[PDB]
Amino acid sequence: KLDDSKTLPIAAQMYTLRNAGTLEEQLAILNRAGVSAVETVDMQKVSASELNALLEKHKIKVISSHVPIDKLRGNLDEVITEQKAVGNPVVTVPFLKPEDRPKDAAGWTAFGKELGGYADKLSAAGLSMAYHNHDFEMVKFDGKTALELLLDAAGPKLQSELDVAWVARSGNDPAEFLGTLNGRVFAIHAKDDAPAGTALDWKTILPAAKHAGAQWFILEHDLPL
Amino acid sequence: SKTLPIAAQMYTLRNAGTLEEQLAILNRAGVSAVETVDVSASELNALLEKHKIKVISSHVPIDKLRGNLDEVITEQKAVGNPVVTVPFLKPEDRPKDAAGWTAFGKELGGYADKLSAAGLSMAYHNHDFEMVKFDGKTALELLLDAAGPKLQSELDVAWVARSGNDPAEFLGTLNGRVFAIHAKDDAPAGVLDWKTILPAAKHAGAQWFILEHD
Ligand SMILES: [Mn+2]
Ligand SMILES: [Mn+2]
Ligand SMILES: [Mn+2]
Repeated sequence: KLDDSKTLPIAAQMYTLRNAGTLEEQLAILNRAGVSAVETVDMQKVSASELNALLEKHKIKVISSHVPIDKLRGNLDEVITEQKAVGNPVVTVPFLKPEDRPKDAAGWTAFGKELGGYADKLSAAGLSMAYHNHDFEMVKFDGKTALELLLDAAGPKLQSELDVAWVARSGNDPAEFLGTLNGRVFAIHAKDDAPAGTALDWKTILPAAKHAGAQWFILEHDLPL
Repeated sequence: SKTLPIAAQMYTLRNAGTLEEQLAILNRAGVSAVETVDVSASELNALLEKHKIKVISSHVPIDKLRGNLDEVITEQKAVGNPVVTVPFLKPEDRPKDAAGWTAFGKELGGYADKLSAAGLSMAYHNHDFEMVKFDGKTALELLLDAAGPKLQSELDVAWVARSGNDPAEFLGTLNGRVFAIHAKDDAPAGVLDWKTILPAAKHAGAQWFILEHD
C-alpha cells in the first residue's frame, strides 16, 4: 500500500469546495488516515479565512496548490496574494491544455525559460514553484524529453512534481530519471486505488526520490469514468 | 492488519447540495463505503454503482422494526445492505430503569434473530442517554448483553468518553460484539485518545470506522 509507505511523508491531493462545512469532512478523513498535509486544487473556491480556520483546527498544512498557467500569465501579483492568504504553499503548474503545449524543442525551452521568470518573482515573494507533468512532456527531441528541456531551461527555482507512472509508461526508468533531477524534485505524485482507512517498482523509486530531495509523496484518488 | 476501513454516513440534501456531489466528494477522499439514512432503491443503487460505493449499513428507526419487519428485510436486501442499524431512541421510547433496558435488549435480540434468519445482521448505535448507570452497569451494556451476540455495537466513542467512561476500556467489554466505531467530523485534531481507541477497536473486531457529518 502506498499510504503505508514511510520513505517519504504522505500528502493528499484535496479538491476545494465553496461550502466550508463539507470541506471539514475531507479534513476529518485525513486526520483519521494519519495524513497531515494537502495539495489543494481549486483553492480559490473557498474563503481563505474559513479554510485557514479549518486547517488549523485539524492541524493540516497546505504544502502546495495547483495554479493554472493562464493565472501565472495574466496576473502573477494576484496569484501571490491568493497563495499567501492560506500560508506558504509551493505554487504548482498542474497541467497544460493542448493549446498551451509547445510543438518543438525550442518551444519547450522557451516555456521553461518563461516559468523560470515566474519562479524568480514568486521566490522574491517567499513562494516556491513546482511543475507537475503528465504524458505529453515525455515526448523526446534528439534523446531529451520535453520535461527535461523545460526544467533545465527554468533553472533550480522550478522543481519537479514528478508523475512517475507517466515516466514509466513512456519507456523511461523512473529511478534513473530522478537521478537526472537530483536536488530539483519537490514531490512524487501517484494515483491511489486503495480505500481510505485509519492509521512501477516503488521499492527503488521512493529511495531514489528521497535521495533527490523529494519532500512529499502526493497521493490522488480519482472519480471513476 | 492495524487499519480500519473508513465509511461515511450519508446526510440529507440541504441548500443546492446534490446527492452526486456527496458521492463525488467520497470518491475524491477515497471512501469506498457508506452508511445510508432516510428515495427509491432503483435510484440509489444506480448512483452507488456508478460511483463504485457499497452500502455497509443503514439506519432503520425502531418504529419500523416494531411495525413491519418483513418489509424492513425486503427493502434492505433490495439495495444490498447487509447491516440493519438502530440509530436512535426518541425520549418517549427510552426505558427508565435497569429492568426496562434489559427488556429492550431482549426485544432487539428477537429482531436480530429474525434478521439473521433472513441473512441480515444488526447493530445498535448509542448516544449519551445509554451511558446512564445502574449498580455500576451502563444501560448500553445491559441491552447488548441481554440481546445476545447477534446484536453488535456501532459504538459512538465521543459519547462514551463524555460520560466519564474510557472508550478503549469499554471496547474491551464488547470484544467480538462491535460492528463499527462512530465519530463526527467536527472534532479538533489532538478529547479522544485515538492511539488507544483504534487498536482496541481492531482487537474487538470492528469492521468499519464510520464518519458522521455534523
Ligand atoms: Mn499536481
Ligand atoms: Mn539536463
Ligand atoms: Mn453516531
